[PDB]
Amino acid sequence: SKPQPIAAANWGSQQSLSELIDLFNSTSINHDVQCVVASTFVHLAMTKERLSHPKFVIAAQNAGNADALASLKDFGVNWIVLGHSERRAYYGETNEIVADKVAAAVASGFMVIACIGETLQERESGRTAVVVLTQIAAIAKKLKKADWAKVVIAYEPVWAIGTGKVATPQQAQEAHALIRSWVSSKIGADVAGELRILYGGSVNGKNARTLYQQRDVNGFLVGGASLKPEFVDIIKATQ
Repeated sequence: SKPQPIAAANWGSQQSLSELIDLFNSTSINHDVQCVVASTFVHLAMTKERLSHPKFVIAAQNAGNADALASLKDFGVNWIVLGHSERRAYYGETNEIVADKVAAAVASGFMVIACIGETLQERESGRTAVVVLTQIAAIAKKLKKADWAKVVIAYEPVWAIGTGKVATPQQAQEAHALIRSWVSSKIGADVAGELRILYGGSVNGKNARTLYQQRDVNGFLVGGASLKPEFVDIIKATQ
């Protein structure tokens, strides 16, 4: 069966966010699911002061240095989201760097959402499987078996990010499927079966269910629509 799903909001005005948090807080969630609200640093005091929902957690984005990591810890932040797939694509950030990162946070005890995926160009040239595998491997290279307990994987192809071009459930299932097998084989079928692999890129409340019905999809990583109330529709889709 599927491990516990995750629905992450990947973060406007304080006002607007507050109305969201109000909305969230008021929501009834009748299932085991873990909600997360990733945001820039600056919004941490607030979200943390307002978010009340038992099923929700807060997390930061892209936290690096040993120091950052310490204060987040010392601020009550326990989760992180590393948007590698985008950094790689726009700025040419290496797979080596996100790996030291995961490694480092994992060691500090954070829960880590690592974002991986391919560019339009790789997608076209049939370079997907390679690119992706290569990304997960670099990561793998720095973790001990037990470290996987704190790791979440987010399949987020550059091309579906803020485009409105959402992978089909097929494409999604396929990459999710590909990542899982690599883990299974190279790490363990235990690790694998308990791994959460989330889909990210143009997810919406209209499209979410079908993506979730897919066998290797365990939830979503939500940008845009996580700023609308429709995000709730997406939380509910995780059943």
